Amino acid sequence: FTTEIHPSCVTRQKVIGAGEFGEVYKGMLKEVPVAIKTLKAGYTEKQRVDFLGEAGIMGQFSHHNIIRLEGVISKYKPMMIITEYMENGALDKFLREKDGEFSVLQLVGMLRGIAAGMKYLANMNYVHRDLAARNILVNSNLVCKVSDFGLIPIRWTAPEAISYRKFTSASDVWSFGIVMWEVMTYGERPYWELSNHEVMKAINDGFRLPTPMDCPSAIYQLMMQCWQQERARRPKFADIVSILDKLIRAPDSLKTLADFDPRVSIRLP
Ligand SMILES: Cc1cn(-c2cc(NC(=O)c3ccc(C)c(Nc4nc(-c5cccnc5)nc5c4cnn5C)c3)cc(C(F)(F)F)c2)cn1
Repeated sequence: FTTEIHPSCVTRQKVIGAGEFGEVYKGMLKEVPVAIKTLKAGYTEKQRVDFLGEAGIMGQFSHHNIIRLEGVISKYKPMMIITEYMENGALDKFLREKDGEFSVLQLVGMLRGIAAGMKYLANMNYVHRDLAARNILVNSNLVCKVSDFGLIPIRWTAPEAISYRKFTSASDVWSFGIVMWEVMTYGERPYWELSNHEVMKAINDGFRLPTPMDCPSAIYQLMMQCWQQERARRPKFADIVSILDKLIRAPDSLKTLADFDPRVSIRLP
């Protein structure tokens, strides 16, 4: 059902991270570069179910803005999940290393792509639960692909998911709003140094993240509506994609900027 790759076609080269019960590698597939997640000897029944379940769901997704599965090794050990390789890595680190290097139109384009991937997931009845810039990969065309590397992300999570574990595509919309703020700030840490409890207290008291610098008014308005306490009031991903698409296609719309609240005053004559 899911494309099975023979192990002789896979060459693991470099460790790039860790999995639930295995490592993640960069490698080559027979040669196309790939990323490879392994499940190592001793894995439990639950871990096998979760691993092959992940491969199965990934193999069903076919969208420009969702990481693409090349295939799986399930008939030999170690088992492996093999995806396309994204040369620019994770979005959060990418933007922190490229501060100021992109145009507003490029940044908004990345958000449209993320939103289109999320619309697809939500429509497929897949709730992500961990949407954050650390879980988005960037290719050499600046295309953002929603992914999930595994883990608690209080600062990205909607109030109802924190409070009573209600994870839905509307809590993913909240998280998307946070991602919008991450992108427009080049990977600033949401809420800066506030502790997790201080973040939750602030949200419940009605505070929201302030405008990024150089942020189109329309983009700030959209992120703010993703952060409505009442789940039913938030936009759906279809609404988000539509808005972002219309802003990009009429790019003068992005020239009107929201006011940035200075945290520091410098007086010169
Ligand atoms: C039932 C269910 C469904 N899912 C679920 C799981 C996934 N899984 C992944 O995204 C995934 C899995 C394996 C690999 C090999 C990769 N590829 C990469 N991984 C890493 C990497 C780095 C450090 C640590 N870990 C990984 N770096 C990479 C690549 C490619 N380039 N680079 C630089 C991604 C995705 C979604 C989705 F699409 F919905 F978001 C859902 C969970 N449970």
